[PDB]
Amino acid sequence: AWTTFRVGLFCGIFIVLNITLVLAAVFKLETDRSIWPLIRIYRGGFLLIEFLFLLGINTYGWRQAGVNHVLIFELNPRSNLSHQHLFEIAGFLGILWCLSLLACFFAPISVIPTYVYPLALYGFMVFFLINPTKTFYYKSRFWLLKLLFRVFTAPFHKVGFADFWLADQLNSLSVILMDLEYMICFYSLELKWDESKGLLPGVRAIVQCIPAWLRFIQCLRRYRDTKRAFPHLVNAGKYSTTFFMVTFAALYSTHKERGHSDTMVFFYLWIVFYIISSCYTLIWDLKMDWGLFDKNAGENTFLREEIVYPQKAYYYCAIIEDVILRFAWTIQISITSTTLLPHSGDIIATVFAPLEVFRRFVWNFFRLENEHLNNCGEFR
Amino acid sequence: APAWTTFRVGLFCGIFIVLNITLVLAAVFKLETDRSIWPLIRIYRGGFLLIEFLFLLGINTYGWRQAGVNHVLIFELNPRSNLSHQHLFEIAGFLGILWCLSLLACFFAPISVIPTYVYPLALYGFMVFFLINPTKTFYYKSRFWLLKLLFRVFTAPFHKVGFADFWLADQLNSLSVILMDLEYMICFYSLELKWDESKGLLPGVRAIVQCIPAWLRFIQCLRRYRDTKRAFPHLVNAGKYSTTFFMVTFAALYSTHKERGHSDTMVFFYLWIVFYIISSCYTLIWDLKMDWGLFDKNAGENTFLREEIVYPQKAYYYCAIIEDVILRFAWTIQISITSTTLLPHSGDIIATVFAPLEVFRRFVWNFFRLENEHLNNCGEFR
Ligand SMILES: CCCCCCCCCCCCCCCCCC(=O)OC[C@H](COP(=O)([O-])OCC[N+](C)(C)C)OC(=O)CCCCCCCCCCCCCCCCC
Ligand SMILES: CCCCCCCCCCCCCCCCCC(=O)OC[C@H](COP(=O)([O-])OCC[N+](C)(C)C)OC(=O)CCCCCCCCCCCCCCCCC
Ligand SMILES: CCCCCCCCCCCCCCCCCC(=O)OC[C@H](COP(=O)([O-])OCC[N+](C)(C)C)OC(=O)CCCCCCCCCCCCCCCCC
Ligand SMILES: CCCCCCCCCCCCCCCCCC(=O)OC[C@H](COP(=O)([O-])OCC[N+](C)(C)C)OC(=O)CCCCCCCCCCCCCCCCC
Repeated sequence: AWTTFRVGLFCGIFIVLNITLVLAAVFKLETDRSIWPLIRIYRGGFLLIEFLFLLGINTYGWRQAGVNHVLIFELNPRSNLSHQHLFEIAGFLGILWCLSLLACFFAPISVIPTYVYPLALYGFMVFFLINPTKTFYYKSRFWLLKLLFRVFTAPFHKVGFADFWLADQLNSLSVILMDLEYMICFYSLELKWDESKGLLPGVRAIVQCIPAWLRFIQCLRRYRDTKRAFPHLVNAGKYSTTFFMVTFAALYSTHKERGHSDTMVFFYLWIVFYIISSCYTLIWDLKMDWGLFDKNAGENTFLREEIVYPQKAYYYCAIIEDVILRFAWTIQISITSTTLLPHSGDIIATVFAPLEVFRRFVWNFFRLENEHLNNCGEFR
Repeated sequence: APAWTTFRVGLFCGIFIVLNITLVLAAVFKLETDRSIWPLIRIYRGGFLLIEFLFLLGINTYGWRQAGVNHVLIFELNPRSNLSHQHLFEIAGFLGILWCLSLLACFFAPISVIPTYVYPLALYGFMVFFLINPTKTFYYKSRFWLLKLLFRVFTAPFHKVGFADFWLADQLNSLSVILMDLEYMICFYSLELKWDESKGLLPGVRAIVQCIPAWLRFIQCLRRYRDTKRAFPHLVNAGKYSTTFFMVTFAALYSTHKERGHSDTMVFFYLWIVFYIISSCYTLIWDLKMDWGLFDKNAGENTFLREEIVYPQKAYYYCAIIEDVILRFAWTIQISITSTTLLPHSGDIIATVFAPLEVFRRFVWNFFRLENEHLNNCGEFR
């Protein structure tokens, strides 16, 4: 009863803080002040909060549909997180995010420099996750930290379902890692450390391939430990396509900045590998992840035989939104990896990144359902 | 325990909290030293006190339900659809959200064409319309029951006195200040203001109006004595309530004889202060001995208490006793100050500070009155 009350409290403190944020942005902002670094820094936090909210909705749908998402994840049958707790955590982090944004927008609050407010938020999140005091969701935080350890260094780690799931979720949430690297550079060699104005009126390729690299080496490991080349080397190639696409984007940008003559051939390679990568991940999503387009569909054409969710319109809406937002994700991870689009730049990424988490939230239902009804991942 | 009701209660509580923080941070920053905000607090105090009373009554319902004091057979309520404390929290949060929105609109004046004197009127109109909403929605049963109870309270001599009307008439004593503010509104919209300006403010009969709760309490226990012929509790109860009449009349006469020179102000001051002492002592001893039932014989381990308590800690009872003794004098001094013109130097500060404290004192008193009506028939009902 108190958890539901806290969910309601946070959902509404966050609402009024959002209204205040909109009013301050349309009123308090001093016209030309180069807001872009601020929104780029806070985009990671906003994406994390949205991902937590969408994952709460995911747990809600999983519980209603009758799936054993506490068994596939190998979670304990008791003392796991329901949708209420995820909503509460999301609301608390959103409250902190809004308070930090309002403090940044309101300089006359104190004489303390504004640029400390972002870290005080993000560091808090780390301090929230690094909580050895066994106070707040200690089992959940311990499980998450163990998963992060077994994911971020996972050549020498047998891959269970949770490892693969978080590794896949990293690709769609990689905007946070990109923004982290950008803010590290911004604090290193952009701001002056003297003026109290945080607005300030090829590594990128590696960092963006990092989630792809983790899932690549995790599927290579799965093949090594299983000997089934088809279900795993295919995914290895799927993320190799991401490697090639990011590499060709970087080469194209470098050669265009240098005025290199042969940059058009690099553009052609980039576009062909973009088509290849997008189609590859899309066909894997539809055919293997969700398990749709099964030849034994019958009356459930374009879907599979066994359907758990009530309405079939959800599946078709998801198919269309997937075939659109997967192209969106590929174009976004190609643009933000380099200086591909100087004009749009952060605008298209800021529009698409929130949608990549939505696409992954939608994909979570069907991946969990496909793995539940028939053990698609071979995790047994 | 419905999840959606608790979510809405938390939502309204959070909105109310953030709006109160914004009000505190705005009245300090977005106000002007040339303004006179007193006719604004003197208007919104009724709504704020009503919202606080609803919140405290939700807490009281929580306490009664978790303590075993079934306020469904000793409150004349149907034991099939009873307003839970969560619903009281929800209503209080909704009214508080409306209160904060109207207050913020008055502070900022978002619309230029709308002058800053309709927002309090809009808030109070919305509250009364919610109370008198003809259609069957938004706790229609509870609102109809409350309307009928208010009807039979304000016409107490013509109705048999049950417990519900007795209790509502008791609660009106500490809500009497609200009516006083209403009277001020009646003057403020008829004597002050220019009906076209948009600002706070440019740089009696209410003495009789701080009697209607006391009047209804005095007429009750006399309508009861008419049918029961039990003078022992009822006549002294009526005398206790008439101490209020004497105190208010003498405060008014002292104010009238002090505002102009008549050479007998000291006599009125002496008689008013002795009436103050006797009324405060009368009410205090009635609450401690008759209403709460404390200081009863066979105390045993529970010294100064009854032989059978309900609440887990006797520390609660002792704090209640001390709180009543140090707030029943504040209640009387607030009655003296508001009903007349005693201290123009401070004036409204004392009333606006003591009124929420008096509502809190009622909140405490409700815990033990129903307890002593369940472990007894205190009030002589059954
Ligand atoms: C290196 C840079 C950062 C990279 C990582 C960024 C954070 C990624 C974390 C997101 C995923 C968390 C939820 C996934 C699993 C939940 C699914 C589920 O149902 O599982 C139930 C689990 C727990 O289930 P449980 O509670 O029933 O436990 C199971 C029982 N045992 C343990 C006994 C088996 O849910 C969780 O683990 C969620 C709780 C944590 C949610 C996030 C809180 C902290 C948020 C801040 C993270 C750090 C931000 C850093 C930003 C930058 C800083 C510089
Ligand atoms: C009047 C509403 C007008 C439309 C508003 C639209 C606003 C935008 C869309 C919001 C959609 C909300 C969907 C929530 C999930 C469905 C509700 C649900 O689970 O109810 C059951 C639960 C109750 O659980 P329950 O007990 O019903 O559990 C189900 C079990 N059975 C079926 C057996 C009863 O409702 C709740 O009280 C919890 C969820 C309510 C919504 C919580 C929102 C929290 C937000 C915190 C901040 C988020 C920050 C990031 C947000 C994104 C960026 C802005
Ligand atoms: C950290 C606390 C102190 C700082 C915050 C101050 C908050 C206000 C002062 C304390 C409130 C008293 C305790 C909470 C209310 C009692 C109910 C409770 O705890 O029961 C547990 C209940 C659940 O109890 P339950 O019915 O499940 O019973 C538990 C026992 N079983 C399950 C076995 C039957 O939790 C809630 O859902 C509480 C929700 C309400 C919380 C209070 C805030 C409401 C605000 C509404 C607006 C008020 C407007 C007026 C403003 C103030 C006056 C000017
Ligand atoms: C001049 C204005 C005078 C105003 C005087 C004060 C008015 C407000 C009174 C509040 C107390 C009422 C609740 C008592 C509840 C105690 C018993 C209990 O717990 O039972 C639950 C009770 C009974 O609810 P129930 O649902 O159990 O109903 C009983 C069931 N039946 C009917 C089948 C028998 O709950 C209520 O009575 C709640 C009523 C709804 C909340 C109303 C809030 C106030 C609305 C505005 C008031 C007017 C504002 C001023 C207008 C001025 C205009 C100029």
